[PDB]
Amino acid sequence: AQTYEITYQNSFEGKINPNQNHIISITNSDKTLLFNEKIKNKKADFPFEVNEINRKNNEVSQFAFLNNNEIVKTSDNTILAKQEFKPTSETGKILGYNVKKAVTSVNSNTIEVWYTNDLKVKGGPSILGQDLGLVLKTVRNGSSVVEATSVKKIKALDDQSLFNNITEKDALTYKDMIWKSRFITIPVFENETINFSDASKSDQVIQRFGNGTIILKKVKIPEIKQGNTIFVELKQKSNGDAYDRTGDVFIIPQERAISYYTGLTQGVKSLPVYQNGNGKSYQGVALTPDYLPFIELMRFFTPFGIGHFNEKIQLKGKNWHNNTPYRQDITELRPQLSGKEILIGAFIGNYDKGGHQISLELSIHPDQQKIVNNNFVLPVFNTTNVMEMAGQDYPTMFNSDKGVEVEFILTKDLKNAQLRYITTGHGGWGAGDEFVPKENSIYLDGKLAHAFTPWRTDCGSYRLFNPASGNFEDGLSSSDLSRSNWCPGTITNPVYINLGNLNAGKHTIQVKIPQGAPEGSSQSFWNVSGVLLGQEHH
Repeated sequence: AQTYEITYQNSFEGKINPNQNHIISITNSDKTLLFNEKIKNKKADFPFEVNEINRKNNEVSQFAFLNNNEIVKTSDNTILAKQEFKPTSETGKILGYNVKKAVTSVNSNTIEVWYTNDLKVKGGPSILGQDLGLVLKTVRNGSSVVEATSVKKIKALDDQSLFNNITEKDALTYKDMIWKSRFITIPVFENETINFSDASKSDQVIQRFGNGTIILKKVKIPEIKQGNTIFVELKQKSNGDAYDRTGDVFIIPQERAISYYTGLTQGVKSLPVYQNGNGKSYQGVALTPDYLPFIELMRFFTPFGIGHFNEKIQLKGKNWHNNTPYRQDITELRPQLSGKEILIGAFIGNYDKGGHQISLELSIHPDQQKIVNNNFVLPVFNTTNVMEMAGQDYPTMFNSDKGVEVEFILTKDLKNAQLRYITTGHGGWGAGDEFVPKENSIYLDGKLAHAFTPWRTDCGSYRLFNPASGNFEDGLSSSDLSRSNWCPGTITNPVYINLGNLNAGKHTIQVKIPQGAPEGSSQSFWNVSGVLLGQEHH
């Protein structure tokens, strides 16, 4: 068995790549090995794959190198048989050897494969056409070319030096484990129930507040560098609660003397009282010289009892989904997260013993994006009462004209400042602010900065997420109705309001909303948060 070594070269419409990692195919009548220069000279960055074909039984074995210790593999002897090739009369020479063209289609792609049977060994730059013979050239869609440069004779196929802990996996797991190695994942919660119960108590790992309605954890986040992206994935499913609850994944900033955590532990008494002149008072809503309101990573809304009520509520031609996914890009929040031992939590406003069930993850990805370039993060206000079942009043402050006014002070100048603004209107009846548009007005240093009327008109698209949605006499379901900037089973996007450049010193910011009057004991209220972003100087 003469062992041969074939080096390949990648072209794209003529453009030969300069510093390309040449594909290499070592091969003989028994085995064949597919890899490349960097993998050969141990210069390859993890993760990286290597293929081997045993010609005695066409068993294609893929080996994935995840890190310095662990390798995983998956085998299959049915790959080469499943490759359908149409033959053609076209022939020629590549590096002296006689070749024959053959054609195939992989998912609407036309692949031409030029192979030689001269050396009575098989090989190629990819899995494609391995059974035909020794593939010296492949052409994908006419444009992408992978042609062989040289074909040398070598001593022996020896892959022992390449390996010296292999674990055999199935195909799906093999692909998955490679994927998970490309980025950083930060588990937070897994199948944790969010409740309303007297029996709901905290434990060594997780802290629970508001009768199980609030979940909380201390997690360590690595130093994440400028350029990388960040996401927050949350999966949700009902465990008894049939209702249309307002959820919120949040973060407590303990940068100053008081924090929202002080509120959770010692009660809402310890939080600063905000007063509007409207007669009521509110807790932990605004920033003070030595207090910061919590930051909302992702404000979301549960559908009407997904999962739990699927078998119970049966409507013709409606296959309910099993759970609700949510992820939001939170790259803008890098500075508060990076290299931090931050307190993450989850809230779902709830009055049920069974309640909901949650699975929360963060993910950091190695990008070099230069679109979101903010250096600074400052939580200014947050009216949403996560402590709904813990003393905190509902945000009914917009009743008055002053609304939410916040004096804050910047120590350094701030470029391309903007406000991360999340808004949702509430009041669950026809004349309530859940179903009535109201113009939100944001003022900066007294001048009107931005005014818009938040209103979503697409809630009907998420019907199959809401099995327990109340059906009305007019033919509509509750989950179909247009609302003040939220739908059941979906995230509400922050609006990024441009504030231009801000000088150091005192700055005031104000939010005014024409809040609707209460009907019975029912009140209209506005869950509203604001976070200041920008690029510091000096």
